[PDB]
Amino acid sequence: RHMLTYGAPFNFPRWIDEHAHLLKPPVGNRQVWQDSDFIVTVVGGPNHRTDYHDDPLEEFFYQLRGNAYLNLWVDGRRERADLKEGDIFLLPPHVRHSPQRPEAGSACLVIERQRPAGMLDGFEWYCDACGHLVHRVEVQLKSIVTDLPPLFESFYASEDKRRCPHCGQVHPGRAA
Amino acid sequence: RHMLTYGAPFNFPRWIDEHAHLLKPPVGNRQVWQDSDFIVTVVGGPNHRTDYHDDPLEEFFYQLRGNAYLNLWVDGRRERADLKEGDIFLLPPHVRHSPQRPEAGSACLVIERQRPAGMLDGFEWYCDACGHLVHRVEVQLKSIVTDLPPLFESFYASEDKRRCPHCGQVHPGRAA
Ligand SMILES: N=C1C(C(=O)O)=CC=CO[C@H]1O
Ligand SMILES: N=C1C(C(=O)O)=CC=CO[C@H]1O
Ligand SMILES: [Fe+2]
Ligand SMILES: [Fe+2]
Ligand SMILES: [Fe+3]
Ligand SMILES: [Fe+3]
Ligand SMILES: [O-]
Ligand SMILES: [O-]
Repeated sequence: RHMLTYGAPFNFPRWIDEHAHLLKPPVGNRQVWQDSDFIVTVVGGPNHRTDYHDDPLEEFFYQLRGNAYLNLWVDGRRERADLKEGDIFLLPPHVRHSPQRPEAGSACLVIERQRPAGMLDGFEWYCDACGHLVHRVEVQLKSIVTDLPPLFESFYASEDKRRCPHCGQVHPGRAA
Repeated sequence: RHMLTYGAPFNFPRWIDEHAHLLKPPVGNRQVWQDSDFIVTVVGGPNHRTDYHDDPLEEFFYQLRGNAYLNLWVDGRRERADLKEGDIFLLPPHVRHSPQRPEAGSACLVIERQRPAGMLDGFEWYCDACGHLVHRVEVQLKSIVTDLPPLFESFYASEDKRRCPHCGQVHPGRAA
């Protein structure tokens, strides 16, 4: 049997307007369709964050409204990829990325794939003093809204998780 | 090693403008990045076509400029999904769809996944008189620009492939 499981086409700019109040703290983002293989999200702002995501699959970005940027590790060095309003970008698997979204009213279309069982996501923090990895957690990712907060929260709550194994500096946690 | 395999972010509306001359007959569409798992295409117009695509994976559409529509089979009946300017839409696997793009200067972002070996695409034509399937070809799809034309062309060239097995009507081929 063949039906439109994810419903009919609809106007995207009006959808974003109607969901603006989720596109800001404390929720910040909203998945468009549920139970699909393509995970299609709109991400708003402001939001800053200190974690780097290690995604085993690609991520597509289209910065529809306002500006944002990705903090990256590429070739072993910190780098910044700007997502200016109107930019698209395709992130290869496993490139560590920390999205920074300073602007209220911004909106970024992000498209990712459901990860199959056994294909784990990583979330990493790095030492601001020496660049060493401080902590990494791997998760079988099923839902961004519900599987990521307890993970981030347990990092911020633990001086041990935040302690750099190389230089001893305790990572600040949330605001950095 | 981690590098930006698909390059830096770039402005999408300017990209579309610079490629407009491919976004019209006879080429009509243009893939954004090569060798990626996400196949990201912009599709222009005008183009009409008589084949229905049976994609084993989902397809995402965002009709950025102008209007288009999909002829579908849903629940056993012909249906039309309009892609009005600004619409997004997620097509479930295996829903038969025939994109119609009447407008010059239109532009639709379409995102699909590379199919793994063994996961075949289908291209089907149906009888305008009785609705029966006339012909189906399955392909291991590697490149839309190069694997689809010889397939369509061999249908248009064969009265036998075009002959409805139920009512005997010969399908018109290209213009229908
Ligand atoms: N890239 C993602 C972000 C973001 O702010 O860009 C938030 C939630 C969607 O998917 C992420 O991997
Ligand atoms: N949907 C597709 C189309 C289209 O015109 O919509 C053309 C080439 C890209 O991917 C197709 O499956
Ligand atoms: Fe350190
Ligand atoms: Fe027929
Ligand atoms: Fe990510
Ligand atoms: Fe298709
Ligand atoms: O991310
Ligand atoms: O298609």
